[PDB]
Amino acid sequence: NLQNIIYNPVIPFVGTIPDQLDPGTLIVIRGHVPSDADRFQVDLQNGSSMKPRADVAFHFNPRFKRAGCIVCNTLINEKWGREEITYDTPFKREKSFEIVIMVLKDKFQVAVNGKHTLLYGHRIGPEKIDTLGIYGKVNIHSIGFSFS
Ligand SMILES: OC[C@H]1O[C@@H](O[C@H]2[C@H](O)[C@@H](O)[C@H](O)O[C@@H]2CO)[C@H](O)[C@@H](O)[C@H]1O
Repeated sequence: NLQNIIYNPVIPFVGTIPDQLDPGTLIVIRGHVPSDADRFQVDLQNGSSMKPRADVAFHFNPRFKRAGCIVCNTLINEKWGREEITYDTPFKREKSFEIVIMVLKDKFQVAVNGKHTLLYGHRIGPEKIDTLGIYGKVNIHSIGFSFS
């Protein structure tokens, strides 16, 4: 029902993904936003190079300034594509969360706490994702996977 569970990873976290992100796969991330968070991001990456920065197939970036939002994008050759902004964000400072990223054939479907949050169409074949990055101001209790 969940495997390869990592507990209380230090952030910034970079970790190799166990198996392939095929349709049906779930990535489950449970955590808590620190009272002073400005933003954090979950990146599904092709590799872990820092300079040059590895490509990010799916950058999921809750931001907490202003009214707060979530920005989703794809980084290729150190350049960002078209941003998809979601203004209805379930993330709050000092509040805990469960993020479920479901890999569908055509898109990612993201729900927080069991409620649908956003969709993001595949720009890179998800089969090429091999690394999970979590950066910014966030406390992660656990990361887990349920493949296929
Ligand atoms: O697109 C993801 C990418 O955004 C960068 O910041 C953008 C910002 O999202 C945009 O709304 C503002 O108007 O311009 C900035 C120019 O890049 C981030 O710096 C980056 O971390 C990613 O989150």
